[PDB]
Amino acid sequence: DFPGHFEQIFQQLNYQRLHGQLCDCVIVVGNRHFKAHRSVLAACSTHFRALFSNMIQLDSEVVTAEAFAALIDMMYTSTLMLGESNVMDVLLAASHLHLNSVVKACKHYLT
Amino acid sequence: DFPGHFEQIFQQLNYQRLHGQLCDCVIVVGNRHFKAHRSVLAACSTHFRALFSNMIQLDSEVVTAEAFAALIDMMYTSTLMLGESNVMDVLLAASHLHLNSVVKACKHYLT
Amino acid sequence: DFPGHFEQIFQQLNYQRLHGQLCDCVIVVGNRHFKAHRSVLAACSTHFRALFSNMIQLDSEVVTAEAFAALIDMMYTSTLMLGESNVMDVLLAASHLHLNSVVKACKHYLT
Amino acid sequence: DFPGHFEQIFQQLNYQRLHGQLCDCVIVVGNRHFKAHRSVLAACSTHFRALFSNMIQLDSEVVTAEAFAALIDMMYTSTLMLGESNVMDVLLAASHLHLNSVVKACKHYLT
Repeated sequence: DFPGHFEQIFQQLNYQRLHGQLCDCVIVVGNRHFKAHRSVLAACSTHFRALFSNMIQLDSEVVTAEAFAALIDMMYTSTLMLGESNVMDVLLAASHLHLNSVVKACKHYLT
Repeated sequence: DFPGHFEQIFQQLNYQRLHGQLCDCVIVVGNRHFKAHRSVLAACSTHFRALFSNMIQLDSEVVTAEAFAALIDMMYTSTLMLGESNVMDVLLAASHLHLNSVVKACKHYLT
Repeated sequence: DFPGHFEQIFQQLNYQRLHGQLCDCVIVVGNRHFKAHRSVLAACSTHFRALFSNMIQLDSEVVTAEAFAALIDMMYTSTLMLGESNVMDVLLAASHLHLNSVVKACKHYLT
Repeated sequence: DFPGHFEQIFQQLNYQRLHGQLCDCVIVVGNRHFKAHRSVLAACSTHFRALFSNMIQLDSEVVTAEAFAALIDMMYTSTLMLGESNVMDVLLAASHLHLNSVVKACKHYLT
């Protein structure tokens, strides 16, 4: 086994996302556009996987731009931090996108 | 202009659902099976529409059987009454299923 | 209550009907094929409920293609315009299909 | 922190790799075609990042089909096991693709 392999892969994927490198899709929330790779977005979110199987619009009231950005960062880094976004918005956005690990953790801390 | 036409249609669809008539799909939550029409579930929510486009297995932890039963009753009757359930579970299930009008109503009353 | 919910659902169903999405039956009138959902046709009238208890052929003399198109549009829109059809044709088609609200309106305006 | 998140993501990536879903490239080794995600091959290798800056032709004289299959399985599983190939074949293929963790493991065991 190669511990650390996946972390390096995700670090490179985060670089690519930040610089738009090899990104094959764009998600639009409100007036913000987020770059993403279909293979990761679909692998993490069942809903996105169903949608893919180039621009995807999300409801701007259910999923806010700040909660979305935080969820994407978590998606590629395993670290979820907010700022300009609260717990209720990240919880509902995670539910909307079927990010079950996030939904379970948020439910745990909210209760 | 034929007011009430949609009410009679939904009443008949609900009858069919209760008796398992003309039902082309089943949703399984935990160990409980809910019969449903593919076109109604797809019309009610973007997620079901995308998934359909016979048996669908839902995560029983995120969407409980009671919340699902309440949401399907609402979908076929327009009224969402609770029982063996509460606001937090009906809201989380509505979010999971993209029942945006339910999510908005629940956020309104929860806050 | 959720006013506008049913109108949005029917608008989406009409979209599907026009594009042939998630349609489980075809009605043939004369030399034209009209795609439709079994659950909606059955809900609108007991004639189809009995018939459905893939393709249904209607008599071309009793129900003309224009009257059928007008009524099928009504079924998903609540608006029934004669278009190229005569009132006698929409009357007879409505009677054959037991669309009693249409039959009543036609009788009202036969003079 | 969400332990196990990356493992589930890679499990889904490997599933779709085997089924060829949502994949944007094919690597050809000898006369065998291996479907892959450009974002993952590039993330794991500087060489692929340069190459992608649809179909990639590898030199069958150095990168054999067996070594390639083993290395792609490693990339999508974290566990590298020999198949029909021997250690030298895997080392040479890892070197060609700059999969440094494999090159180091191979040198360790060869020494």
